[PDB]
Formats: sequence, structure tokens, C-alpha cells
Amino acid sequence: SAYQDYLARSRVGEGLALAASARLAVAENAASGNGFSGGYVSPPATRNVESIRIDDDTGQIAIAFTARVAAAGANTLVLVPSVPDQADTPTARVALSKGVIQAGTITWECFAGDKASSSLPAPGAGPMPTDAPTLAGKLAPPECRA
Repeated sequence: SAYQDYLARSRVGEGLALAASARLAVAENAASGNGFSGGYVSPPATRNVESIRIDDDTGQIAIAFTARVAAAGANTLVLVPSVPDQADTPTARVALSKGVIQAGTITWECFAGDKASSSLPAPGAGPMPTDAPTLAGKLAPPECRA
């Protein structure tokens, strides 16, 4: 139902906003050449957000929502980071490189369960998720959907 959809979408948006903490930790670790999850302490769990975690190798952020939002096994949303191949007039985006000092702006792409390819402006596609998201796209912001 549309009202049910509203409740879930609002709570998913809040989880995405809480994940700013992880986007900042990934940026800090990229700037120091550290594993991307190093030192990250996720915010307190809420009634809506079960966990926020960072993949130490790729910087991918996975947000797991509670059953108030979506069923177990259908409850994850992912954010994938990338950087341009070169800062000046890039021709492509690339996944982050663990151990390399990377201080430029990181672009984050959201993927819900239905999204089968990257959809970004120039310089083009970013990486796909490392761990597949499972949250139904209809519950996520439109930029996360197929």
C-alpha cells in the first residue's frame, strides 16, 4: 500500500543518512591508505536500522534494516564508492584501491535489490555491489532502483 510504502521509504532514507558516518570513515581511510573500515564504529542501532558496515577491501557500505522496514533477507541496501580514473577530464570510474592514498572526492552509488547495472553521469559506470543488496527498490530512493 502507498501509506505502507511511505513509512518504509522514510525509514530507509533515515538509514541512508545515518550511513554518512560510514561514508566519512571510508573517505578518511582512503585519504590515509588504510583499510576502508578501519576504526569505524557504526551509530547506535535504531528501531529501523539493524547495522551499517563497511567492506574493508572495497569501501562498500551495507545498511541492514529491521523487520519494521523489510523482511529479513530482503532488507539490505548498498552504497558503492568510486573515484575517477584521473581527476582531470576522467574517462572512467574505478573502484577504490585498498592501501593507496586517495584524497579526491568519492562518488557513492546506491543499489537496491532490483538494480542490475550502474547508472551514473560522465565519466560513466561505477562498480557493481560486492555483496548483493536485497531491499526492494520500491522502498528505496529512486536513485537506488532499476
